[PDB]
Amino acid sequence: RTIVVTTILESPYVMYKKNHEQLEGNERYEGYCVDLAYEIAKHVRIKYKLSIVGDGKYGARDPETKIWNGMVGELVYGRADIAVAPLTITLVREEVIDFSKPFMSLGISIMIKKGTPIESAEDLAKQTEIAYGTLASGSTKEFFRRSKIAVYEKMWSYMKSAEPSVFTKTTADGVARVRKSKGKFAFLLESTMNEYIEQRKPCDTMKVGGNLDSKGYGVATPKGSALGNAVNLAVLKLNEQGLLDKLKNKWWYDKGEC
Amino acid sequence: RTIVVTTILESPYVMYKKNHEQLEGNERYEGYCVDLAYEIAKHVRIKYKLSIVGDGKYGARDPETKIWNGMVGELVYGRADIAVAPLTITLVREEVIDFSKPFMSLGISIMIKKGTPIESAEDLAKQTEIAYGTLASGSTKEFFRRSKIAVYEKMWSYMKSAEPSVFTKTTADGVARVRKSKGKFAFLLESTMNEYIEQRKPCDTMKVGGNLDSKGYGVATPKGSALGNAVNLAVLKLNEQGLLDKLKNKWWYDKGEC
Ligand SMILES: N[C@@H](Cn1oc(=O)[nH]c1=O)C(=O)O
Ligand SMILES: N[C@@H](Cn1oc(=O)[nH]c1=O)C(=O)O
Ligand SMILES: [Zn+2]
Ligand SMILES: [Zn+2]
Repeated sequence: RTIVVTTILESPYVMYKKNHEQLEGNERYEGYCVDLAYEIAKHVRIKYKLSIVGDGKYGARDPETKIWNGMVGELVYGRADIAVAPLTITLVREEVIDFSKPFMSLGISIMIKKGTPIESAEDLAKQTEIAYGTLASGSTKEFFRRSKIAVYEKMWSYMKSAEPSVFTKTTADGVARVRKSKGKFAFLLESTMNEYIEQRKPCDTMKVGGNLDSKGYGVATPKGSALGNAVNLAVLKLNEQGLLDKLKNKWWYDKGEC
Repeated sequence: RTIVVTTILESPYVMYKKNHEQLEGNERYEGYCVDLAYEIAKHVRIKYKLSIVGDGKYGARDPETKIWNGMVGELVYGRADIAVAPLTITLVREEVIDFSKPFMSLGISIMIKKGTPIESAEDLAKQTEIAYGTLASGSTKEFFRRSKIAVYEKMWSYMKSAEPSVFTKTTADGVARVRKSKGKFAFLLESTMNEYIEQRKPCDTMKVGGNLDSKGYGVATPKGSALGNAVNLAVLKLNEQGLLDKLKNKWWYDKGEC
């Protein structure tokens, strides 16, 4: 009766509340996806427990082992009933899980330390002074790996062979690396995360240039799950009511710091 | 064996080629959705015939008669197998037809004649000198009708009661009305159409302010159609390959005039 909602600690989607160590269950967490899960469960009429994905990954398939990890794996192997997270709708995932229509639109983007002389991916690719990387095990990395577009192929060739690694285990690690690198590291990550960090102290980063692609996050459910239809209608309803907009403003901009 | 693809004459999605009167079948037409249909049919492996929707409507349900019109109706009553058009994914449509993940992201937007002293929906709502309207029978009208947000309720109250009508039968009619009204008419329409017209002679219109919402166009198929899954994967593939981007540039910007 209580459905398991897998998610991921990623600001400002899911974050520990100030005094989380004193709290239990869903009360431990707050953020955009916490509010979204709440609103969805209200419309779908279900009780639910939030579960931070053990491996802290979004979801990729190991090419030799064929096993899916991350939140995707939790749905594929039946350990979670739904994923409410900034989980990018991609072809390879759509082949193994279902997704609602997007609750958020976004694109890959470039984060720089303010003052870094970079305005575009083309700028990054043609030089080697400033290092650059992506999150490991996610859709941004796969974008570069899979691209057949010259600029992105070049970037991927550089990143894949870079030493030390330019692939971070979390978004937060990549941001920290941008902040501490005195302008010699730039981070490729989704515009949503980039825009959020731009609004937080110490206000030393910025998104530059246009997004590299155009895509969406969806609420995910096991292939053929009978929760799928209701979750999809719920997302559409929440969008048309203006609630998704309200939540984005709430967690990104209303308390912006920059 | 030959599937019927319903669509709509809407620039630059589907347009008559220069010498269409001399041509037959699919060759009569060109545009973004013509190219998209082609690419999709290639991936799904089907032969197809484009069919301009007889009533020239997107799709709404008559509240008394309960009948769906437009492209939606063509799918609901089994007269078309697929819709490849700028057809907005909405809750009420999702209840009766299926949609692919979005092939284009967009939002409601304001078109003005250059120089019109309007920058936002708030600007429109608080005054009566400049008239404003939407397409009849589409998702933009429904947005206003359905909103519970003060500014939009006010706008809807004004539009619903305005005399003469501010509701146009086509996008093209609303644009023409903006162009001929010396700044005394503004048109509410999707950002995609607005951005296209901004790039066409006589370059006398512009999009102003932010979009009012955030949504998408999907390729549509009858509820439970066995074409649905392949069409959805096809759209995702075309997006991830950069083809959708390439087509948007092709039909909007590559030959921009302004
Ligand atoms: N939403 C992404 C995870 N990730 O977040 C970023 O900012 N880049 C990236 O790959 C996914 O679902 O894989
Ligand atoms: N895509 C819209 C049709 N329409 O185009 C606009 O620009 N506004 C509007 O309502 C629909 O599917 O109803
Ligand atoms: Zn803590
Ligand atoms: Zn003609």
